[PDB]
Order: sequence, then C-alpha cells, then structure tokens
Amino acid sequence: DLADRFAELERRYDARLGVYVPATGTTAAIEYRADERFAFCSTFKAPLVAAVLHQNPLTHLDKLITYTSDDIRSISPVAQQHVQTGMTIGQLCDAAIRYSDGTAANLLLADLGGPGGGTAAFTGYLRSLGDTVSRLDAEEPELNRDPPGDERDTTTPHAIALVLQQLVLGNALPPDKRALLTDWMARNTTGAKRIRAGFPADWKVIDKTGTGDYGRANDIAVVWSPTGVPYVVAVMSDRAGGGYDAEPREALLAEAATCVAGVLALEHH
Ligand SMILES: *C(=O)/C=C/N[C@@H](C(=O)O)C(C)(C)S(=O)O
Repeated sequence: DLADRFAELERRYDARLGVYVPATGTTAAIEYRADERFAFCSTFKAPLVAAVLHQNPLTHLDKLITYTSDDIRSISPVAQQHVQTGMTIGQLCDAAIRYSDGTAANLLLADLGGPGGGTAAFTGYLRSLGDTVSRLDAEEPELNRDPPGDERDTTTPHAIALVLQQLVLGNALPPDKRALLTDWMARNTTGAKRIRAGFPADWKVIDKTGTGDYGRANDIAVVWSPTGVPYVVAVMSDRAGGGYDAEPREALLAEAATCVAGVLALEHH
C-alpha cells in the first residue's frame, strides 16, 4: 500500500516525509505523517501574501517600500536588484512567492504587523482561517534554522494544505485578490524539480517551495486535472540525520508527488 511506498522513500533518502492531499467528492485523503510538525521554511510566504492582500485594497500594492543593504540579511535575489530604488508592496509579493526572496518576506511581515509584530500578525491570519496549529516565531533567515523537534516556525502537512485550499479553492479571498495569488504561484521559478516534476504536463500546477537547514525541502501546490478538477498537495521533508548542513533532496519531493499523481490520475472503470 501507499504508506509502505512512502516509507521506502524515507529509507532510501534517509529522510522524514510528510504528505497531505485533502479528500474530495471522488477521492480519499492521502495522509502520511500529516499531523507531524515540519518547519514552514519559505512556504509561509504564500499565506503571508494572502494576509497582505486580504487586509488592504488593491491600491496598497502600489505603495513604495524603501529599504537598505542593512535590511538584506537573507538571500534576496530581487531585493538586491531593487535596493537603490525600492519595491512596491505588489513587487514584494511577486518576489516573495516567485523567487522566495527573504527580504521581501520580512518587509511584508512589517507591513502586516509592524516591526516586532509581523510574525504574530501572520500567525493570527492563520488563526483567522481556523488553523490553530501553525506558528511563525522568527523572520528570515532565522525561521529556516530551528532544530528538529522545536515547535517554533512549524506547520503540519494537513494544516498548510487546508490553508492553501481556502486561499486558492475557497472564498478566503475575493476573486480579484485570489487571482493575483494564483498568478504568482503559477509563475513560481523555484519549484520545477518538486511537485511539478511529479505530475504529467497536461496537469496544471501552481506552488510555493521552502528549503532550510537540517535537509529541509517542502512544496505546497494546487493542481488541476486536464478537465479542470482541482487538488491540493502538501509535501514536507527533512533529513535531520545529517545535522544542520544535511543536503535537502528535491527528488524525494518529486517522487512523493509522482505517487500522489498516480492515485489522483489513475482511473478504475
Ligand atoms: C525559503 O524557504 C528560503 C530559504 N532560504 C534558505 C535556503 O536554503 O534557500 C537559506 C539558506 C538561504 S536561509 O535564507 O539562510
């Protein structure tokens, strides 16, 4: 069975794997360690952008945020490029999702909750969606670095998939805001070797990845069948076995996603 297959992925990559695919009308939930905690890493950036979208008119996307080289304390490919001229809130959302820019995320946290109030306000957004489990406690890059077992800055596959479901396939956001979030995730540049690699080309995939220390590699996606049937897929992993500098394994994620896609695509008439 599928649990046994997921277990064999864990043995082969010397990793811990978490999977959740919510139940639908026609399919049972897929759950593997689904209530175990894993570090968010950059996956929180998706609901962060929704938080900012939700709380503000679309005109707030035009607001120019200025920052300095001193505020760049994490890998920030887009923020580095715009450091002299600043970035709009809209540009920051784009950067945060599509490049996993760490400075962009920190600046959106300040915008949501003020300095020192951002991680609490982000977690409160999750609470506002009925997620009592997830918590963010630090900003970038510290949130990627807590040890195995620390509950800070964690979610569960179950919790983050149900949030993403609300955001993309529910009514947590009005249509016009919902469309921006979905466009950004659709245009993501960092996920080609993860959930995307597991689904056939005629399935549509949107995603947000995360990567961190202790071999952490995550991806959260929404996928659409060739006839437009939607599913939410969360895959989380770590490799605590090799300590802080353990190599993350994207191919573990691609494999877990391929197992999911088999169950989702394979009909039985
Ligand atoms: C989102 O998950 C961002 C993660 N960043 C880390 C990474 O592995 O990409 C580091 C190493 C850059 S962390 O920012 O110091």
